[PDB]
Amino acid sequence: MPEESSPRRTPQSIPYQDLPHLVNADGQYLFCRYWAPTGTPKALIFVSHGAGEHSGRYEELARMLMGLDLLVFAHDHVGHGQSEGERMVVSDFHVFVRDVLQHVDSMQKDYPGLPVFLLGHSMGGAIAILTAAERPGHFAGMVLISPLVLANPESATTFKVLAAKVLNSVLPNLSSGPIDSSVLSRNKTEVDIYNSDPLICRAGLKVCFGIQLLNAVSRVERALPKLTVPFLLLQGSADRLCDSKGAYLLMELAKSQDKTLKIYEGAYHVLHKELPEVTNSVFHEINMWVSQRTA
Ligand SMILES: O=C1COc2ccc(C(=O)N3CCC(c4c[nH]c5ccc(Cl)cc45)CC3)cc2N1
Repeated sequence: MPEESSPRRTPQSIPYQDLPHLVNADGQYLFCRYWAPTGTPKALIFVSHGAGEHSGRYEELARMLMGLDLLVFAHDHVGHGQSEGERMVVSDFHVFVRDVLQHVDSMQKDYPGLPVFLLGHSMGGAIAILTAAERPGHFAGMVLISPLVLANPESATTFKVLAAKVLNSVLPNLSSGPIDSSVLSRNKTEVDIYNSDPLICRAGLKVCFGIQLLNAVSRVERALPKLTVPFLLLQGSADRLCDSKGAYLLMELAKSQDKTLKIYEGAYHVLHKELPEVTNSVFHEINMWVSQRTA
């Protein structure tokens, strides 16, 4: 008699049967999270995390949105957090977009007729832009927290050179240095939390993955005249990871009739984990923006 193989486990050895999950088109398990209100939801909202991090970092944002009677949902992108895949490897950046769309489609089956929003930070914001550009008119709105539109010009220059070197010869292990955690936030407690989280990949950026981030930037640029979705864009003026010039470019080039930019003067990259005055404002502004578009 043949026997069923041992239960499939996360990279942290937890059986997927014990966790909310979804199997993507490549047969990879994605770890999922849900925050549903007690009443009928007014809308759905997908939360899209950034490079090297995971969905558990959105707990407070998600609880605030759930408090507005939205059903919030997320997954860890392939190669991140509790989802499968070699760490911070992706065959093509579109895999992330495809997988968001599968999860959105699956949720809309369970909750039909509801509007759906996207919320993305950093690389997750590039994923949100490309997801909304692929399906014009499908999403009710998008919240972008320091989305990856333009990288830091120096990091882009250094990676375009490494991409050229790696694309010319066979160097599968070539990597750049790790992200300088001090530039994430002026809030030192949040920098220390980032450095203490075992689900965050703090290894050097692999050149293969950097090439996919360069692809995301190029694809976002081409997508902007196709972007019509309403959006709120939040950006720190002293962001060394996603250049503020990209936020101004998005405001100028997107076709969206409903587009708003808020600049946080002196703030670093992770606006939802910045100094309290900034973080409280970010949560309040997202609350107001979504409340106005779900009422
Ligand atoms: O809360 C947190 C924790 O720490 C993060 C690290 C990276 C990011 C993120 O998604 N990034 C996008 C990629 C960017 C980057 C670093 N080197 C590059 C070379 C080329 C290109 Cl196109 C982009 C890059 C860093 C920020 C989010 C966060 N947010």
